[PDB]
Amino acid sequence: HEFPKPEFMSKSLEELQIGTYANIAMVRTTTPVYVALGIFVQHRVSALPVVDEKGRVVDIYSKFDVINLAAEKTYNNLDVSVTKALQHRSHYFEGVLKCYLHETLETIINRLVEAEVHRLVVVDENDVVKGIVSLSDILQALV
Amino acid sequence: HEFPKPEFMSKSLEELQIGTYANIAMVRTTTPVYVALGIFVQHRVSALPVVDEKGRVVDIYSKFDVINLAAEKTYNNLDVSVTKALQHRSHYFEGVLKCYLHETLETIINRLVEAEVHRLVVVDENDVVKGIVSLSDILQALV
Ligand SMILES: Nc1ncnc2c1ncn2[C@@H]1O[C@H](COP(=O)(O)O)[C@@H](O)[C@H]1O
Ligand SMILES: Nc1ncnc2c1ncn2[C@@H]1O[C@H](COP(=O)(O)O)[C@@H](O)[C@H]1O
Repeated sequence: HEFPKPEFMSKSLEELQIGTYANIAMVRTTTPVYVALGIFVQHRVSALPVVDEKGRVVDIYSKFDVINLAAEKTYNNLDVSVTKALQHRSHYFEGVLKCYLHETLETIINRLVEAEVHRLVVVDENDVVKGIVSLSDILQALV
Repeated sequence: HEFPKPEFMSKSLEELQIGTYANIAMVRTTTPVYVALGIFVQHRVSALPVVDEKGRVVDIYSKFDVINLAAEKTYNNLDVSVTKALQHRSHYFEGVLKCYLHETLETIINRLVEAEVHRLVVVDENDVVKGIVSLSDILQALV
């Protein structure tokens, strides 16, 4: 009773039916942090894909990013774009932002662990949002 | 419209009424990972204080810790204690595990950001659990 079972690890996200693929809440690179703050508190989601003018995912903005902004010693207000979080980290260029439905659970779990991130955005061939896979999604499938 | 407002940052957790102080789900240092996995999926909480034989908090076990276990290349099963997560990180010795009600939001936010952790356990003078403060708790108060 290996954990995880090898047969699970070799299956794809699509095969295991892992992730959320409807009603995804997301923002734009030009969205102010106040908009994200309001979504997090009132809509109750943990992270928001951030898309460019073409609809392509370039970041994911999380509750922790807001707290990190709050801790900055320099003066900020909430009118700053969510892209200021990119000064702290680049999920995009580290290859720990996106995934595809055909990737295996082994690949997804290793990518999450590589950068200690808690979700990935599932995208299409144009880097447009199809869904989100979070640690909760993976745990549900493991049981 | 500084973010966060300085008057918020100077107030304590108790003053701002931030955190969960009832119905805290928690485990022991001798608890197997399978028990934690079942709590995470069925009880739907994000992290679990881990307490020793005296009831004192010595770690906090999170969904990410399970995923980190899953990614280990060595052979594991779920009968291993939750304390195996301590091979990867020590929240305790880094001083990023616990907090007190009288600490300021500035102190709490800086401690969360220091180690990039998403919650702290609120404890008493004996390191026994009183509650949990997570990023969601802090955001609710910021709005
Ligand atoms: N931006 C989002 N929009 C919709 N669902 C989301 C979003 N972020 C996470 N989820 C889903 O919310 C559930 C809980 O995720 P987690 O908050 O990370 O515990 C999972 O099924 C995620 O796939
Ligand atoms: N082990 C736990 N038992 C009870 N409440 C918890 C626990 N962990 C987190 N919470 C609370 O669950 C809510 C959502 O936290 P978060 O999952 O981190 O978004 C917050 O009000 C936390 O204080």
